[PDB]
Amino acid sequence: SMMTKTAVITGSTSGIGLAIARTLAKAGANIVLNGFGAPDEIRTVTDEVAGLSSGTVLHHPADMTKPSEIADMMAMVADRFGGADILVNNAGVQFVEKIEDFPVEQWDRIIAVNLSSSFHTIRGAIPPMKKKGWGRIINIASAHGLVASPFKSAYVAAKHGIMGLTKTVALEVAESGVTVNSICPGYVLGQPTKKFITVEQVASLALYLAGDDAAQITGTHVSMDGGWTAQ
Amino acid sequence: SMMTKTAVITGSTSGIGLAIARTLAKAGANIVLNGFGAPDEIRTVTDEVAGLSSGTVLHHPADMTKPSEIADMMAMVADRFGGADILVNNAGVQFVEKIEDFPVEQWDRIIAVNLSSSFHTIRGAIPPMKKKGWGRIINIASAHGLVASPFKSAYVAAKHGIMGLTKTVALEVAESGVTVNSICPGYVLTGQPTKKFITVEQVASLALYLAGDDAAQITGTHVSMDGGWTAQ
Amino acid sequence: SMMTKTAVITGSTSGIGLAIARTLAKAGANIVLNGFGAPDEIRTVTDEVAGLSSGTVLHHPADMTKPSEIADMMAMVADRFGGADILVNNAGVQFVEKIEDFPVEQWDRIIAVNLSSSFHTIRGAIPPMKKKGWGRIINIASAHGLVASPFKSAYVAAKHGIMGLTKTVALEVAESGVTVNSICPGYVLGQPTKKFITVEQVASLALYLAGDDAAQITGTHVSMDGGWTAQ
Amino acid sequence: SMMTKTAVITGSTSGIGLAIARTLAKAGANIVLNGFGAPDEIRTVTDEVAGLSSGTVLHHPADMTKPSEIADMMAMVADRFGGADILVNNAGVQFVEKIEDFPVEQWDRIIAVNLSSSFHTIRGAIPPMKKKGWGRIINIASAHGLVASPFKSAYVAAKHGIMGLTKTVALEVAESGVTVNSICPGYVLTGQPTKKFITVEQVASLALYLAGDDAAQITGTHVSMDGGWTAQ
Repeated sequence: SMMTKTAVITGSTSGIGLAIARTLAKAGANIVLNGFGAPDEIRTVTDEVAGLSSGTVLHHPADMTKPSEIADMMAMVADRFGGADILVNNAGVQFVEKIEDFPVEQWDRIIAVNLSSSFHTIRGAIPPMKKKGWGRIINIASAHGLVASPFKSAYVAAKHGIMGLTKTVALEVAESGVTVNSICPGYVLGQPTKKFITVEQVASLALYLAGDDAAQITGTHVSMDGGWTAQ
Repeated sequence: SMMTKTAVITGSTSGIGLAIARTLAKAGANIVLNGFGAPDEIRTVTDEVAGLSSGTVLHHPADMTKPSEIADMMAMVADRFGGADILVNNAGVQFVEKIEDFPVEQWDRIIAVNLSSSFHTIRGAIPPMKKKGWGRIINIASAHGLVASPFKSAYVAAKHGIMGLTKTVALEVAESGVTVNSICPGYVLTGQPTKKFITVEQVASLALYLAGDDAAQITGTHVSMDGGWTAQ
Repeated sequence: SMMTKTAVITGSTSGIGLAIARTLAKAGANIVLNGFGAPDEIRTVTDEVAGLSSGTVLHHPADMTKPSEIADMMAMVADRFGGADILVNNAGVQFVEKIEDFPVEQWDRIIAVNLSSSFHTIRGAIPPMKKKGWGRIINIASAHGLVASPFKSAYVAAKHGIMGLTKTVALEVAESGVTVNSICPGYVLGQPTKKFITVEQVASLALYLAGDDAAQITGTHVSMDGGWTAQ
Repeated sequence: SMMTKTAVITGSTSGIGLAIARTLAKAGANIVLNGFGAPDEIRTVTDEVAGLSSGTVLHHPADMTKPSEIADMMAMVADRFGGADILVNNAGVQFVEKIEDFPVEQWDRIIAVNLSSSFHTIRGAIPPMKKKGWGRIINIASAHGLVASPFKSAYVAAKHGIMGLTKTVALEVAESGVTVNSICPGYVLTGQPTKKFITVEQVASLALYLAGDDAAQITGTHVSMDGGWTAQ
């Protein structure tokens, strides 16, 4: 179980981030949701996760492109819960175009959400995790964090950077009970397995890396791509 | 829960393999132990594990250097249980010495146990798993499958070899409901920023996960458990 | 030789970038220099490289943090020389501090020079290279583009992203006679070799990847770290 | 210019190894050829290469499966030239078949030629290079040392094995003036976004570079020449 523990999951209003929220909720953790969503959808999902967690579930709308707003969520968490115990970064935007025609606006935007946000999100979560002497940081990347595909430059570039970000931080905090890891999924609903990875599966992996058994797994990436990177 | 499911585990009379044999046993799986040890020890361990599982637990003495013996153990499994559902390769030997003084004798032995044995082991397991449309192959390698170190040449070449084997076999069987992965532990209590020994229970918990149904989309990959070793 | 060919080398006023400029000059290519430097130093070095190249050597002061200024150099090159034939990215800044105390100003700055600049620099160089049906893009990264070290997060993150950037672009332009590659040096004046890599050595590698023999080497990284990453 | 320098090259009676033997020959190096081929062919090739080098060119028939024969060729080199300055492993065999139908016979053969032979080859070369304080070991592997493919299990495990061996030996000899690297070619004209065959001259140019003095700080690493293969 995950009682008293508090989890902050960016991009958790839909798909993977949401699937992760539901599992960590079933296990009794407090969940801070986040991300784009019509008011109707934000309340629906928020009340849905709430009805799973014995703890406190609540949503925060920090735009991952605004480092100031991200500090808000990171600060309100320190206040409300006394620091996040689990930090999973799932916020991610995309855009496909060949580099020589890739909007600079789109580049800066993709790097903000797919890379820099994890920075702002981690730099804020670390201190309380150090003090408490325990922590779990789990970045949701992608196969494109290990290998590339054409016309996805900004994307690919950010997942590779997230790799390096993970490796560094993990070293920095190795001796503090905190682990920093990455999950690289394939096509979630090139893949030898010929099947979509389901958000429920991806979530189970997150759940594992959060357990105390995965204390000695740090600074690494776990590929779940059905044999994608195996070639 | 692994009730009904059968697990073969090489080098499980001690250390990591044993921890994993125990974990799978508590889950209901039949276990086939394998490995070195005096007769007295072999039966002590075999009971130990049996005492946990409501299924059948027994030991096979196949020598990982003698592929025909591996072949027999694999044959016995197919007959007794209709083939292993889970297969974990943990058998491994070591020999430290700079390469120019490294005994050919020793290179040949390490390669046989650390690399070739998984070939012989997998070849006999793939058909049954294919027929049943489900399977789990978990090769216990090391962080040395990713990075190297001086004086462990045969050991390092073997682990890296297992890497390529894992990838390959995964691709071959990706559409048959079988997964094929590798666990890459660091210094285990039988270069680590974590400054803590990896426990055998820890490694076994990772094995238990990959055997589960959730881990069906994890295949042809490695998972380092080295407390940060490879991150640098 | 490299006659009529034009090379653009960011961060080429000192050290590695400069060493590369000197070799491509000895081989008769036009060289566009770039980077920080007192007027005295800019003229000294510019006249030094000039006196090596049978072609035209000239310096451009685009601040790698200003995507608009980078376009300038990329545009003036298309005008003056009809597109850069070789593009090596060597511009790089650094800052050491543990993540939870890492100035956001410093993060954004490091990503600008170490990562985003290569984007702006490449998106501008590609079209003329495609048209001409030949090209060589060589990103100077570092061992930290493959492995990590503590308190160098922004840095590490950028070199890993440069990895992914390289892999993508290389795929995009595979069939156009252009190759995109990365060089990852160790400590240039952890290393089993116990010796500093010299800028002259790093340069020789750049020179090779520029030859026609290295046409089939694309989307890859060449580690020159004296055994650093071998462990 | 490699005048005075001696190069041993396994599997150089054709293909990549031959291209590399030629390149080093034009540079002034003594060459020791090795590999399969009818008698008529062996001497034709040996002349061909000799005709380029002002140094001594000759061929040794060591069978890469018989380590004692490798040992003799290595011994003959130490006596004739006082040890190889450059050593490139290019000998390699293939066998395509899904693993459950993969002949043990064949697994053993591929592993011997593609992996173990470099062990035996390197062990006899390291001492002389150490004494002279300079050396170049260039293992010609493949893109399969990085990624896998179905039905090439022994081949893939062997290349990955060479990877780990290269890393290890590099670390062992890093301070002795010797470098140990790997070239990882793609489809060579004897999955590629470049849609062009890698030529043997191309691969040989990369070998020539790594042998040079400039490439002294490149060690324990791989260089893929696959036109993009591994980038995806």
